[PDB]
Amino acid sequence: KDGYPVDSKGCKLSCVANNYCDNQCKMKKASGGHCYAMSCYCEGLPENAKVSDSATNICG
Repeated sequence: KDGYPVDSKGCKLSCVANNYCDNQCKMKKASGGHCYAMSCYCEGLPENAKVSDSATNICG
C-alpha cells in the first residue's frame, strides 16, 4: 500500500521536500516515500499501517 501514514504524528506531516518525506518514511514506515502536495506520501507499507490517499481527509 502507498499513501500518508497517520497515527503517532496524528495529523500528517507537512513535508517540505521529497527527501524530507523519504528519509522519514523509509526508516520505519515504508520502503520509501516522496512529498505529495505537502504531505509525506510514503510508499510500500505493511498492511497494518493504514494510509490515506484521499487528498488530506486527515487534518494535515
